[PDB]
Amino acid sequence: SMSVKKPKRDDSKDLALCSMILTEMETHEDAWPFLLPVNLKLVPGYKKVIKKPMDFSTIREKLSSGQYPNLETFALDVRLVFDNCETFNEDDSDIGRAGHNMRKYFEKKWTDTFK
Repeated sequence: SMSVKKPKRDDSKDLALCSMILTEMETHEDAWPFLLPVNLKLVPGYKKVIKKPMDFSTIREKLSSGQYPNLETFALDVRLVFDNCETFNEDDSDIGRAGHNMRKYFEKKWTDTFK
């Protein structure tokens, strides 16, 4: 509260570390469905159904331009990518499997780097 603060957690490396994680996600072999924004002209249903599209290139641009205020807003956008993928894709599809694999991969790196 006013004039009463928990001890300062060092966040000075968060930007670099989120960039490293994102690089690892970009280079994963199962990243291909997620590298670029879904083409809203060419994929029926996407525009109406997925209210907040997100992809790794869009996260990279936000990261590089100071549009994440803290490491939690970064994780929210990464998870949005996978939540969108589960909304639109069957679990038993190449893309559906890719999204589960990538979510697992991300959540481990996240825990190991920050928790």
